[PDB]
Amino acid sequence: AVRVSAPARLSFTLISLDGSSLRRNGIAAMAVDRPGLTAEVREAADGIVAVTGTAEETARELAAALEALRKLWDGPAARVDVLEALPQHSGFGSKTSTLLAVGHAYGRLCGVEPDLRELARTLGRGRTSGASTGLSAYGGFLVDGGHVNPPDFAEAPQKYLVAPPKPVVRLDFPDWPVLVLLTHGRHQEELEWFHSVAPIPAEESWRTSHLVFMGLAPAVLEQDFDAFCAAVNEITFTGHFKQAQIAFQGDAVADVLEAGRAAPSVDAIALSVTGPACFAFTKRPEDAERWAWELKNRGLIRDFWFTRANNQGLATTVVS
Amino acid sequence: AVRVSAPARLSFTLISLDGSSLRRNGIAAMAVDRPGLTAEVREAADGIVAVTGTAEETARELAAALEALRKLWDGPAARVDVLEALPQHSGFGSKTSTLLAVGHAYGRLCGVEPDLRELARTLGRGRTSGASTGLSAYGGFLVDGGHVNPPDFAEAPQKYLVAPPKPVVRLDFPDWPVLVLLTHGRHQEELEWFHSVAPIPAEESWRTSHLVFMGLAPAVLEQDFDAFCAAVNEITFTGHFKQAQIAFQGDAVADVLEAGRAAPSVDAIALSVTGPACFAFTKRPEDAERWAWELKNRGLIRDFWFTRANNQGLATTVVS
Ligand SMILES: O=P(O)(O)OC[C@H]1O[C@H](OP(=O)(O)OP(=O)(O)O)[C@H](O)[C@@H]1O
Ligand SMILES: O=P(O)(O)OC[C@H]1O[C@H](OP(=O)(O)OP(=O)(O)O)[C@H](O)[C@@H]1O
Ligand SMILES: [Cl-]
Ligand SMILES: [Cl-]
Ligand code: NA
Ligand code: NA
Repeated sequence: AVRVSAPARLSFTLISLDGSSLRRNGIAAMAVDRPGLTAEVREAADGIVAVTGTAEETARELAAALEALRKLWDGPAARVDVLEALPQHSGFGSKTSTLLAVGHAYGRLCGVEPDLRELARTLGRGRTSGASTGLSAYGGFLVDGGHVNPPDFAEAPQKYLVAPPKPVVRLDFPDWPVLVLLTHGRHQEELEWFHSVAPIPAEESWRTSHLVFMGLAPAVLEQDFDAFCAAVNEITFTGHFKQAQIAFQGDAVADVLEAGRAAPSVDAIALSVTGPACFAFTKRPEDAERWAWELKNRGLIRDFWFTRANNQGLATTVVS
Repeated sequence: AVRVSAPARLSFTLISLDGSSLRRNGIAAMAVDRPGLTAEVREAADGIVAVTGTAEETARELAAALEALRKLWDGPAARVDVLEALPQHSGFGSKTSTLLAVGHAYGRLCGVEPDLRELARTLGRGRTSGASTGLSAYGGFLVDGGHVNPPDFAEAPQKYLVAPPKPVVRLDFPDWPVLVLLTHGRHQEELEWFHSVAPIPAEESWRTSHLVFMGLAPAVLEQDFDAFCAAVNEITFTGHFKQAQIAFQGDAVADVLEAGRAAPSVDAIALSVTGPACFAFTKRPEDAERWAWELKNRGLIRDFWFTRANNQGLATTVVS
């Protein structure tokens, strides 16, 4: 049995979504320990693939992947037990991350030492984002540079959409705690919404790159907490595309974001994609704990925990 | 004797120079083999420091640095022979690069294995740019994230100005040739000019970050030659601050840039800082050679050569 552990992906924002930029997409993101993945891959005695833990959507994709990889690497039929599943469609990058974790695990069970980028590609993942792919096996803080726009992009709708973008920035995240918040956000509809908001104005695409590459990244690099928070907040309460994500989601997340900005125990707060997960940074975590406990009791958030960044990516060890 | 070789620094552009951005400065740059530095540091028998090769400006700073480092590391008086000096104030980053090269060399002569960032700082270098500091001992292609703007930046003139910025992006440069061009550019006056052009509009600061981080860098990362050139050109013929550098310099460089854009054997061209050095990229270097030879004969450029990127930084070896 191979026992794989992997961090969740928290996303800051999408970058280039205008009708005239050289490239499209591009994502700033970081990895954290909780919520985490823990799965155990081993030989199925009867010779039939199996998947335990996790919801039906990923459960089938897990099986399809393991069926695929079986004949790819000529390995055995494998049972995987997801002991700790990453919350699905909650803004944690669960599908990409689990698939790569289990995939890498099934590889180690065989002989192979797979490349996660080509594995992601094999399994149909990372056709918009390199975030979760990058964050497996590097962890930390990264920004991928998206995809090159073809000559006939002046028209767009290619923003909606194989080749998973490599990280153009990749840094260790400082030893700062991260407060995770489960809001009452929900998870067609958005396909329609996406076309109503995008393509965004060029100025904003540019500005987002500015806040990501000349705000977030240098501050992470230099371990400047104040500078880091100033950039996280400016993205959250000001990022054109982020605002659209927030506004669409509604009061359920907006109230929590606003409360964090108000709260003096919270130095910055963010939404991860659209999914209910928000996250926050604080130099007074003891005060923040009490604030989030207060929020959870009142029923404005479902849950909260502190975690820390993962600067490794996934990790495997052989057990029995 | 320690024999040190170091690459030149070619600069693409300065990034954030507006009155309201989170950070200021920020520089995209690459390292090349020619023009290069080659120096040899050894013990001065008579016990008096000495500097041969190079112009009077760096010659004294070389000595001051070696005097400084002598009592810092309690080492011997050292003679340095600059066998191949980097052209001074020509847009090659000669001062920073030589100082760090010779400094690192004098260190190896002693016992120490110096950090180039703290060495740069010790020698008063890299108070605007991390370009040449970064490019010593990493080489390749990098972008530094500048400096954090203080609360009282709304007013500016802090854009003119110790802590040398670390590289937020650092990548191997692909195996593409680089055509270097010595134009008839010249090298107070610009101190005045700088205040007339800066601070630049915010939109442009943002846009420059966009072309650097979502243009240059991903293309370098993915080794996409067409994408790379599209971004280099957009910076050169469109970069607000770059245009100001070009326009100020005048016909001497402008004519060469325009000729490269016209020339079908040149896929992209750039100015390095303001200094006479321009550089260009081509997928038909054989045709480009003939174009530059033609230019040099007519007297529109002083000289030209092809070189390639350095992906190491400086290098030392012990000789006698
Ligand atoms: O390949 P990744 O970097 O993970 O991201 C790809 C997509 O998945 C994300 O959803 P979410 O964060 O909810 O993850 P999940 O849908 O897989 O649960 C988000 O909607 C991205 O567009
Ligand atoms: O510390 P660096 O990254 O080298 O760059 C610092 C400064 O030096 C450069 O001049 P130039 O490229 O002409 O080099 P030189 O003046 O040292 O010759 C340029 O004017 C930069 O503002
Ligand atoms: Cl804690
Ligand atoms: Cl060549
Ligand atoms: Na707050
Ligand atoms: Na051309």
